[PDB]
Amino acid sequence: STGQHPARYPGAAAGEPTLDSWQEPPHNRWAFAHLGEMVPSAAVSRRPGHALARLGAIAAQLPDLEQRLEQTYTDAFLVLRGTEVVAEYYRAGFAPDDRHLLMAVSKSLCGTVVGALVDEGRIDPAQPVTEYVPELAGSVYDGPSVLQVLDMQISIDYNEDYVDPASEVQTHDRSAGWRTRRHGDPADTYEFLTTLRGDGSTGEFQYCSANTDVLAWIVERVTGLRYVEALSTYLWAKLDADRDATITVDTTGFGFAHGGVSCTARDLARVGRMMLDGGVAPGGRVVSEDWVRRVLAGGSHEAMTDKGFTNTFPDGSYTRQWWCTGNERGNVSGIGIHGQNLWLDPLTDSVIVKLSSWPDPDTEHWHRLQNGILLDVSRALDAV
Amino acid sequence: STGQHPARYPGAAAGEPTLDSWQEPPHNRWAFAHLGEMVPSAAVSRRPGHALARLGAIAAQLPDLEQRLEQTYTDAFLVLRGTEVVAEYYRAGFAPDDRHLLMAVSKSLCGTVVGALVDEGRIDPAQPVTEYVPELAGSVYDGPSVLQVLDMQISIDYNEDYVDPASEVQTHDRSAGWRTRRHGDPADTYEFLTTLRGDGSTGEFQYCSANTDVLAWIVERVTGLRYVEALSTYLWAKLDADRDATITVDTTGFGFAHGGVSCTARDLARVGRMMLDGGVAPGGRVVSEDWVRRVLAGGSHEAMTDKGFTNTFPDGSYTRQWWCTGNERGNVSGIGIHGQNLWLDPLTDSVIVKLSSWPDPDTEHWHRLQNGILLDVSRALDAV
Ligand SMILES: NCCCCCC(=O)NCCCCCC(=O)O
Ligand SMILES: NCCCCCC(=O)NCCCCCC(=O)O
Repeated sequence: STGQHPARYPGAAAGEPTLDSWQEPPHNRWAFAHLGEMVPSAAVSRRPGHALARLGAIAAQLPDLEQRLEQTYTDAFLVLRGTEVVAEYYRAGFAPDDRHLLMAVSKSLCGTVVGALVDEGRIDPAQPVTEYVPELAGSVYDGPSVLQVLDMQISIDYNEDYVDPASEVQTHDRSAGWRTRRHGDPADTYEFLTTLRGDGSTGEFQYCSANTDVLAWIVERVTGLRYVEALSTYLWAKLDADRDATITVDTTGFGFAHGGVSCTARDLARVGRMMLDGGVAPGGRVVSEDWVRRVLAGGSHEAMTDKGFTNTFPDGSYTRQWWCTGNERGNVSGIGIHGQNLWLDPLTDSVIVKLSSWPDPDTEHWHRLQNGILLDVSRALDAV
Repeated sequence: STGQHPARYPGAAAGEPTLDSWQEPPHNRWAFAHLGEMVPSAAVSRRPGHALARLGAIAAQLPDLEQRLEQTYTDAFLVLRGTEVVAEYYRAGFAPDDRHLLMAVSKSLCGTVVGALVDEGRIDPAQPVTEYVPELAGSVYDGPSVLQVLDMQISIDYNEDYVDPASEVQTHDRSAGWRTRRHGDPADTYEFLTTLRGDGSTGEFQYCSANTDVLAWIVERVTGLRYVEALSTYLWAKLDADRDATITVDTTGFGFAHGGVSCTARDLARVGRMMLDGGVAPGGRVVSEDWVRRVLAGGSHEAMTDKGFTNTFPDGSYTRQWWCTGNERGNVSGIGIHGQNLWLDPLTDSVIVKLSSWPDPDTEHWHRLQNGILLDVSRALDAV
């Protein structure tokens, strides 16, 4: 068993409603107001064709920028310098206020929610995961600290290969509803997480999407809130965002914390703005000054043995669900597959959002092109 | 085979993407911007507990109105007199701008889209269904006219019982994704519709949710648009609505035309306002003056043999996806199970929206209470 989880609505039994019960009372009062949480749904537009390019301020220094964005399958691109939007691009068919899947940029949002609860003293990163989720006893998460989950420094038998049909990634997807279930698959994300094992070693970076969903589970046990609601209460509702974000949910209503958030480019930039403002957003403080400082400082370099990342960023590292380049600019970024970045450039007090749809999830080729763009744009923002 | 359907996105193969392919190219460019269409998803609120009652203008004549609304499981209630909102109620936990499932009030919206295409001369109600959907040859829809579909005057072997697990209603739900699929179930709504049979007789009213989805299929074949888009282009985008509506979609992306729309109470009222304005909305004419006049006029009374409806409304009838009371006020209404009404009161130039969640889909008890409220409120709007 996976223990207590936040009810889908006040008074709801465990796991209720399901696809087969949502039309029945008492579930239907909630379900009729939230049907998209149960059944795939399309927007019927209240508004009655070509790319929008407003690169302007940086166009002079990067003349071929629009072409470079096209070549990296860019859907939305936005540069926020200070509080000002100084450059924007949206592909044909994607409106400025359309939402876009963040993939693992979602992880950086989850880490922020954890940080908020650390600031409140409700989570101690030094404590073992099992202090908050006892039901993870007997799994690979039995022993490691919350900080080791945050920093992805737990050795886990989990093949994070996004194209291999046999990988734990796909089983993770099937358990959560991103792919069609197979017979024998775990019923939900919580159950899947408890099946994970490892050799017990810690301290070396291993990127594993399961870690973030464990963080979200901790958030739920500490707050009593559905992760969906915690993500709003501790982060999204303080941003003065233009639109709600969305997050996919599994059959229990658990948000897909490691990859399932969608939002507008402009609103995602507000998360970066909060980070460069020492953790404060328009609606109040989100995380502590110290938390932000530790993110910008980076993780242990020696833990970072991912040759892929360090080939580009030799002094790079990872901490608290952020990638840290360790480059001369101190760039830090949320990253999601197929070309999602929430990229911070503290030197120029700027945030770069790039949301894309590369044909491939993760190759050296696409990252070389993408990082070239983000670095060039960052440098174009320097005083001259 | 069910023939040509509108692609989910430009250039998409038939049936693409599926839950298992949406992360792959070329699907992922579309899917990353529309993930809610593929995977159940929750809103993450951008906004940081008790019922809102603003009945006022009619409160004096109906002192116990709020209690009566509570007793009928009212979630949202709104009265539009002319262009003015003169009364509103929202239960605790439901915000004024929250969306609510319409159930079969959705049918009246679909009929409106059909009406728009009739006004354009792209649909002739006198023509057989098979003029537009040849693939329905061999089914119960082989022979009947489009108007007979619109008026629900086709005898069909289809048990429209919402609680019986053996009914065609539930098979319809399973085919479309409202309930969990069983082995052997049709793959999508189109396939399900082609399995329907009847004795061949027409002319008598038989309420059948399949009829509306056949209408939506016709809309798609005539326009080349996904029903989701047609519902926007021909109706929703002309309303000057506050919010998008939503509609659930099946695995091909086909909107659940007969019951799956959700919208705000205020925006639903704009549909009623359009009907009482002779078919014109802020964004342009939606349907012809003649179409609206025929809706208000009613269908054939002799076709209406539903003892349930006629017990309350002896001179009642049904036409073009609207229920016509035939009462002394000429009231007409969209109706959906569990207490949804888009109720028109032409005498007072008023629209009443009531969106509810009765524990039961359809009983004499709930309809007696609900109709009592709608009639009392209508009469309270009369000059005195
Ligand atoms: N389970 C569905 C996919 C989950 C999202 C995975 C994701 O977005 N991963 C990002 C990996 C970034 C790697 C960056 C690098 O190595 O340089
Ligand atoms: N397939 C899922 C449910 C489809 C919605 C059915 C629905 O809303 N039906 C309305 C029936 C109204 C009957 C009114 C009366 O008889 O007075």
